Amino acid sequence: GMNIFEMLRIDQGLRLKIYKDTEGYYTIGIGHLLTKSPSLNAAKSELDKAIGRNTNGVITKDEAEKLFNQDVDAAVRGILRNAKLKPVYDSLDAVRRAALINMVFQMGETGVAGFTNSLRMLQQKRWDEAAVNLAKSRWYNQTPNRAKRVITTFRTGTWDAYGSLDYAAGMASNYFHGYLKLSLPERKADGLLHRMNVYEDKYNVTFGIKRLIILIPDEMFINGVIQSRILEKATPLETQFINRAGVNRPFKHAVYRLAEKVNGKTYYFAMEGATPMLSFFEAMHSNFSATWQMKELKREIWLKFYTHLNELIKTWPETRNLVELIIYNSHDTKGDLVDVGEMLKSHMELKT
Amino acid sequence: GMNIFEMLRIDQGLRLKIYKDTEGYYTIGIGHLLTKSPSLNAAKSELDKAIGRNTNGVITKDEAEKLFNQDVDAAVRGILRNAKLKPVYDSLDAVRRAALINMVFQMGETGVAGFTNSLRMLQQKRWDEAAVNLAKSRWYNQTPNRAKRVITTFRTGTWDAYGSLDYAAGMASNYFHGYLKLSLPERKADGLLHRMNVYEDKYNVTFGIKRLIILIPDEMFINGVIQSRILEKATPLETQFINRAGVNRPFKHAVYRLAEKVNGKTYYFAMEGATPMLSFFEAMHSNSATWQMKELKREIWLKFYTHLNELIKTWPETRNLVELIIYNSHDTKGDLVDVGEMLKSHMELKT
Ligand SMILES: Nc1nc2c(ncn2[C@@H]2O[C@@H]3COP(=O)(O)O[C@@H]4[C@H](O)[C@@H](COP(=O)(O)O[C@H]3[C@H]2O)O[C@H]4n2cnc3c(N)ncnc32)c(=O)[nH]1
Repeated sequence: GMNIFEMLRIDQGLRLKIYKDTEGYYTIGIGHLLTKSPSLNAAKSELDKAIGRNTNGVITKDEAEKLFNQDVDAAVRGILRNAKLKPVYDSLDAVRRAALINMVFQMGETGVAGFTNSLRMLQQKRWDEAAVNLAKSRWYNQTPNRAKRVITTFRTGTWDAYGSLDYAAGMASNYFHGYLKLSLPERKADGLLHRMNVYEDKYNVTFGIKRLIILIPDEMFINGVIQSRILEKATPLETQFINRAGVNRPFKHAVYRLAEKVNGKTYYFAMEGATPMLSFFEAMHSNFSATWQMKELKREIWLKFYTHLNELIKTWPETRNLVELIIYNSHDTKGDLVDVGEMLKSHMELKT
Repeated sequence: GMNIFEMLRIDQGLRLKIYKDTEGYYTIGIGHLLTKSPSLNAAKSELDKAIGRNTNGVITKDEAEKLFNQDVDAAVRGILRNAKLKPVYDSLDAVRRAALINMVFQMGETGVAGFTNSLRMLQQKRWDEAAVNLAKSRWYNQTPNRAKRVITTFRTGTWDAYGSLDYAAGMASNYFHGYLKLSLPERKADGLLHRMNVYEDKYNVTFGIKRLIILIPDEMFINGVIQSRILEKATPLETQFINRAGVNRPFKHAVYRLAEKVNGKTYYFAMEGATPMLSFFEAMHSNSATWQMKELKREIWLKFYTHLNELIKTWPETRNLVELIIYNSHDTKGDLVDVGEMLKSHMELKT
């Protein structure tokens, strides 16, 4: 997944070979200082003594990880001893503490202690106020890319600002950029709401909610189709064509309708299963044999996919009010398969 | 992102709460025996001694990974002290060493030493012979799934048996299972080759390559289109409809043709860019282009091509249906590369 190592590999960068930092000092891995000597062989001697073998200037990714956590433990020790930094650290969460270790590695302890007013707002949990003040910082001007991510990590307490670099978040990002953000927002005279308005006027029907509903069950659909006792498949929305990767690509959204009246109305729904999860389920079934180890990993990817997808949809105004994510267990507590048509009927009743 | 910890998390399993093994002994993490005492609080105190805090039976993934690396360090010390295992371990690279340590975690140090013939070919770096020899063992019979992944690690020296849940290899897996293998092979009387044969007969044209060409540039298409001075867009292939997660999904392929004849013939090509890389590039540009991210871009870009190419060749339904073209968007001079000249050169070679 995502942790402090992957975060600082983004902001600082990883080097499996010896390099020089901004002050010309020999360094390796993620900002692990070897020596202040201009001698390259003296830097190799310290590198060999730190790992236990004559690496001759090249180390493994695992060895670079075992150097980095030592520097994290050593940086925490100094943070706890520094009187200007320990009260902010003690009241911060681990994700925000990891963000607090981030600027420590970049500018040092004295530089982080310079932001006396921003640390005091983080200590008081005023996440929005210290986000605005770090934007005005000189550290923001020198590194505009890195300042935003540490700010958002302090403001949200999540790994959102570091994009999609693991398997789960990347499935949501490709889902988002390649389909949701691409085809649903109104662009030119076309878009999701436009297609639904043309659909409602053509068939004289009413959509229960004017959003694309995405089903994210923990298990793929039985027989690969949406199984329901009161929901039937209807004519899809008119296909919209969008140039994508050299193809005038057709994008189609399926439409289903309740076979039973709710409040005297037949409700339609533009909806679909979360097909990335289906492609993930299919890929996993071909490589692994459904052990308890895989079920935990599948559910872990399953949850992270929804959380990152829901975060991407909310942060972008073009898609904030266009998608409805429904994540659920395919079986109820009694063990029976959940009827998505019943879920939609109940949702329509709970507001009308 | 795959390593020995994530490998044993696949094969053996990670439990963050104190549990009891097959012999009724309290265990934590990935098979870390805590104590043989029936006292649960004795297991909690022993776990507190190993972690360094009042866990009371529950630990985090980082603590369990740190505890697992200690168990690996102890297993390596035992392997180096074993005269039967030390020579092969010294000769093996880091990845193949993890496959050896995987077996020690499963059957113990004395069990791995019995593979005398098997350890010899590994020491002499005969990977294919060692992979065949290991498949004959009883260890392959009791636990076949775990053995095949360890044997492939000995055979290839990579993490290809386990790394399907990494970003690049995972996006290639979704790209392969959810699109390439889904819609290109021939189902009933439909598929890519059928659409291309219908296309050649309707328009009386000839495809230069009887495959779907997937362009993998290191940079997004300019204005989202394929730029070329000798390629031009033609009528696309007829759209194929496949039911997919409740949607009658359309699968359409664009067709391009060479603007100039190659020995009197105009050659057509079904081709498109790699949509997982386009989304990845779009996401990288939103979250700027420092050297840290430029190396990470090329890293995922390279790993996506290699794992997608492996999946295409592994399955016979797709082995001769896809043509992957990975290339730098600019030459050394800095000029933009015309993808059509690459295809014209491909055509001029055997025609
Ligand atoms: N109802 C509806 N949903 C659509 C349509 N097009 C896409 N979706 C969704 O967007 C996701 C991203 O697809 P992508 O084109 O950006 O790359 C995909 C994906 O990486 C991989 C597996 O697809 P899937 O798991 O179903 O995720 C896709 C889907 O959920 O293969 C790529 N892929 C799938 N189809 C194509 C295609 N025609 N051309 C190129 N790449 C494809 C839609 O039209 N309707």
